[PDB]
Amino acid sequence: MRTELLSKLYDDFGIDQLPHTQHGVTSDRLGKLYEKYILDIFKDIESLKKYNTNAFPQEKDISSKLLKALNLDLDNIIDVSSSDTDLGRTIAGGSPKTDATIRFTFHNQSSRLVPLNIKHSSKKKVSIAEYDVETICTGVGISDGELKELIRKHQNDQSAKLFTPVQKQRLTELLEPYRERFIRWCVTLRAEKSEGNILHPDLLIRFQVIDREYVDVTIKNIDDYVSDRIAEGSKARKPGFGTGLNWTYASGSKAKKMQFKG
DNA sequence: CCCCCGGGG
DNA sequence: CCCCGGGGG
Ligand code: NA
Repeated sequence: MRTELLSKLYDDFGIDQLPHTQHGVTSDRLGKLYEKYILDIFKDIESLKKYNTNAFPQEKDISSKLLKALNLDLDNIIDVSSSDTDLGRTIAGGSPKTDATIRFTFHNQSSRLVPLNIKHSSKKKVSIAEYDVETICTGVGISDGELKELIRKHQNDQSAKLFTPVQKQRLTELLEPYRERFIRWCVTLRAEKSEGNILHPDLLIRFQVIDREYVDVTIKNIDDYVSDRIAEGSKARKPGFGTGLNWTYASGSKAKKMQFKG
């Protein structure tokens, strides 16, 4: 529903003035728009108290899902602020995956910083990142060997179409011990758990947007996202070689490079 | 040219 | 899963 707030944002971003054939600009605009949607809902304590009410059913659903993923009670929040994240630096694996942050201040003056990764998509799965095999292995803790080479084969072929049924089962088998680290590193750039560190997102916010309009939102903390992917990857088909991520290729550069959707 | 944000069938 | 595109820096 184009609520009062969303109606305002769609107007500020000139969405309705964009020809329908301008898909590229539309996607880019919608992306920035939905990041801003979160920033405004959590702009200040006044906004948060306002939106977490039955007077704004949609923003209440969004704000409640965010607090729920953090196991935080609205009544314990004394102050809130938010902002776009632009550090202008890179770390092991590239630019940090943090799109924005929300800081909550509690009664005893303590606070919690919540780095966020925000995306919009018409699908359940969307590109989360692209990396070279060596970068992944370095971040996940995989050394030279059969595992690294099978991953490299996937990168070079740009799919698993040339793997023999055996090789596919073999990759899945060797990756099993690294499943969690692989997933966590792919979406946060850190293999081990992180919390409140601006360089690594703590929550993954996914807005489902179809035909330019809001449909729903899903907000998961990293632990839950990993559990979900692990469960998905454990099924008979062993999606993503057990990782639950969809392995494919990045078309952006000359070099063979991997892309992961999740 | 590379990287990030996306999608079709 | 496999095959790909728009656009900014
Ligand atoms: Na941002």
